[PDB]
Amino acid sequence: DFVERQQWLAQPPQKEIPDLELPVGLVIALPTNSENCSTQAICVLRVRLLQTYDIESSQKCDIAYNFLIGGDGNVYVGRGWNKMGAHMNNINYDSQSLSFAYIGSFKTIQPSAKQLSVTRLLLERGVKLGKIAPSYRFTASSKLMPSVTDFKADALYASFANWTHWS
Ligand SMILES: *[C@@H]1O[C@H](CO)[C@@H](O)[C@H](O)[C@H]1NC(C)=O
Repeated sequence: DFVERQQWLAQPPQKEIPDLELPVGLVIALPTNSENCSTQAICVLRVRLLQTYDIESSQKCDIAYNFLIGGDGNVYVGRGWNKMGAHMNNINYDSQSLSFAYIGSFKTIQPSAKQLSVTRLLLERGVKLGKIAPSYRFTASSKLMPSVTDFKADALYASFANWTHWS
């Protein structure tokens, strides 16, 4: 199940956001670099903070990510399936991918069992809906942009290392 924008009380995007070419062959994991969360109520708060941060501080039109995965094993909708994320700050990457952002800092600490499980369910749901190509790669944002320090999670990316679609 998905906590939708209207369920976590998302601000509207400060401007219109371009649509994404579907289906997408690349799915990109990123750390949110905020505190993590165990329940839906605290996760709701986290997501609202990141939207506010992304708009006020980072100067994006909206929360950067397509989806956010909380430590409670829930999926929080940022821009969603059909809008273009701003995760890589690079039009070439962002126009050909989806971002799954993991609520937390994961240089050392691991994502929870639930964070990993729902990732699988989410990738599956995306293939069924025709948002993700069956031949997709799931990969690390630090691999795509090695000099960007905001993408280094490392303990997050190790958890996916031996998944089949992982690169
Ligand atoms: C969140 O991170 C803390 C470390 O600050 C850890 O002890 C805790 O178990 C984590 N909780 C979840 C659900 O990820």
